[PDB]
Amino acid sequence: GLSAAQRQVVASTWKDIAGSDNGAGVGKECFTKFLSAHHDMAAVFGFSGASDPGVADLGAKVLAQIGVAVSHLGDEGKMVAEMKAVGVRHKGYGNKHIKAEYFEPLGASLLSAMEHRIGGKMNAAAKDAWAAAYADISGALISGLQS
Ligand code: HEM
Repeated sequence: GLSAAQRQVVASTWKDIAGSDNGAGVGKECFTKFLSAHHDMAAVFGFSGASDPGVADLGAKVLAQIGVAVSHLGDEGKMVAEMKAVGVRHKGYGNKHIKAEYFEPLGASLLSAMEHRIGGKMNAAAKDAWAAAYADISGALISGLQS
């Protein structure tokens, strides 16, 4: 759902997470560590492994879309409609068997990459606001994927 305080914490820490590369470095770290930890997930993405060039490319696109979702957080119906559309496109991505269960371990890796970039700015309040935001953003994508 996200409270106004949680929307405000994610909107303000996104400025630091985005940096000067629109979160591309965070995206690269997230998917590289995720695929190094679960080699079994490389086939779901259609990648050869964690060092496939496609990992850094996908990481930049995922984090750029989270930046769009963050700018629309004040209108939930807008944010979920656009994330559902992203989700509908995932029916035809990677192996065409992307499952909802895969999104929760990916969330842990995203939060970790975010904290690695902004350090202490990713305090307990920021981690809770971003876990709440990642739950809504991925939840809406999963809804498009299962539609
Ligand atoms: C573990 C779950 C996920 C899997 C397996 C997955 C897989 C993929 C794959 C394989 C592509 C490349 C498409 C191509 O070849 O053209 C893709 C694109 C994309 N993914 Fe995901 N994805 C996942 C999670 C996410 C998340 C959390 C977001 C949330 C913002 C996201 C956003 C996107 C975006 C924006 C694109 C670019 C193309 C588009 O807009 O549809 N993905 N994803």
